[PDB]
Amino acid sequence: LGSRDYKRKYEFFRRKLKKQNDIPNKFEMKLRRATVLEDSYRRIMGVKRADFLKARLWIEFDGEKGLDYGGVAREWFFLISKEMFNPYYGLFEYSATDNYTLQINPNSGINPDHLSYFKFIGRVAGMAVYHGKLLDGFFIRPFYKMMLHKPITLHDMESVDSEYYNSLRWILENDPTELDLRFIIDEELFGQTHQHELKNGGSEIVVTNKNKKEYIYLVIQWRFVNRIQKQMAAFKEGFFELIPQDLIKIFDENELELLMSGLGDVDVNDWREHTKYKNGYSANHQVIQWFWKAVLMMDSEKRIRLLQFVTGTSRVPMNGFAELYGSNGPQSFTVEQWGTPEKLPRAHTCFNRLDLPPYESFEELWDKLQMFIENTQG
Repeated sequence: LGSRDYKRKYEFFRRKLKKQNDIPNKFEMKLRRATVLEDSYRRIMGVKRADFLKARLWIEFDGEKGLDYGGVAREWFFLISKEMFNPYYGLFEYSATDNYTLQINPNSGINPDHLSYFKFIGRVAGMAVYHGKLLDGFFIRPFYKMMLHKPITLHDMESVDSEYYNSLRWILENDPTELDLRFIIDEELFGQTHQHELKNGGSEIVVTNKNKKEYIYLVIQWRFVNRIQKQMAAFKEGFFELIPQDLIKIFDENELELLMSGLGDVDVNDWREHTKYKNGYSANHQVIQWFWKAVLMMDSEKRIRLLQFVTGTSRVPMNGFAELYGSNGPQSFTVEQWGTPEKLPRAHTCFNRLDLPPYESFEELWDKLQMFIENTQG
């Protein structure tokens, strides 16, 4: 009973929600479909005080009247999602792993008003979660982490830059001494020569086992959180104008994606037949049987969470698991035999692959599996 429950977190969220003051009866917006994006923007960004946006949504597409408020609302959220999350506009780009999932584009600053647009996006997302509606957008895991104001760590780089991720993993596990590495970008490792110092005089100082974490931190800051800082802060600003920051920290990153993008169920047999196996794992192998038994018995949220750990997101592409993409090119969902039983299973999002040991019992496999889907670090 000391274990996390998503539905409980959700209803608690709801009860804590709807504590507010001086909200009018409704929020009026008249839009034309083709023009929706630029139509919504100046409307929503045009409010005197953000609280108005919390009122029941009254939306009318192209002057159409009388329709069910829920229908027109969810339709609008869908359309406007389709518009915002298109990389065409230059605001967002695709993750290293895998494809459809989005991360912010560091070059979004090309359009000088980009920050305003990010703030707008935050606002409408806030409306989506506030009114209990659904965003069709899906984001890189560190996005959700940054929303919760949580520390960004090496593994989080996995879905940002593959090269950076692998490089920094190697520099983590292996001793940098023999490579004469300094506190500056290394084109040998990172494939780009702009090379500039992370710390003053950095070129002269040598990275060691001692200076490891400092260097990694600086690199992570400069590559990701620094250039993305303004955009993300605008998003969080617009979003927190609706949903309280202290409030949502109830959720971890996965459950948060489940909050914004919603959670559906997942076709099991589909996922099963489209699953590929490695290192001598038959579908008839005992450990595999047990695995799918476990996946079958666990609820929706747990399955989706496992998906989030393996694929890198909660979204299964429409029309099956066969269309599943990862890293560079299309990759099915794969399970590989690795390591000894006392070790926990690991995951690789680039390959959409789950490595698990030959557990000798279904009980053991179960316990280890949930211990994997429930992330408690050590």
